[PDB]
Amino acid sequence: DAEFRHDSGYEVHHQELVFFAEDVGSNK
Repeated sequence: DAEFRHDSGYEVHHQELVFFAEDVGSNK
């Protein structure tokens, strides 16, 4: 996401945290 599903159209908190988890590794 650029900026429309982060701070301009929420992020659901179902997918954003997934890629974020994958960013960390698997959110530890």
